[PDB]
Amino acid sequence: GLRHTFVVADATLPDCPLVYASEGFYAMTGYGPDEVLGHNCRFLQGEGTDPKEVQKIRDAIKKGEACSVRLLNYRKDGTPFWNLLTVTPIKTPDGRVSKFVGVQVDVTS
Ligand SMILES: Cc1cc2nc3c(=O)[nH]c(=O)nc-3n(C[C@H](O)[C@H](O)[C@H](O)COP(=O)(O)O)c2cc1C
Repeated sequence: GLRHTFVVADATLPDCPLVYASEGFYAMTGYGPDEVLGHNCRFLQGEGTDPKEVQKIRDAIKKGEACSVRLLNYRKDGTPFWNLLTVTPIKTPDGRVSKFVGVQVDVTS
């Protein structure tokens, strides 16, 4: 299988904080749950992250749509990796967005 990590963000809170992350997410990024849970995942961004790709995710989240972007991200120790990020909205039967799920793939290669 393709190596990847997975997270769940709560779309019922205004800033889409993370409520769950797979073990690989913590291992890959170097952050622990104490530093991650309850926070928006944007802490992974840094100097070289392309604001235009970030904008795409921001837009997809506001519209409740899925989106896939390639983003420069940084580990806790400050080292970079290329992240192919797919975000999927999870909707309740009334059509409202409850959760976003994110799949990260380290495509640094
Ligand atoms: C489920 C989910 C997973 C996300 N995963 C990442 C990620 O791995 N790396 C990243 O830079 N941003 C990720 N984001 C994007 C940020 O959390 C945030 O939505 C993005 O930076 C746009 O918002 P902002 O303009 O307010 O920062 C994720 C967002 C969601 C909802």
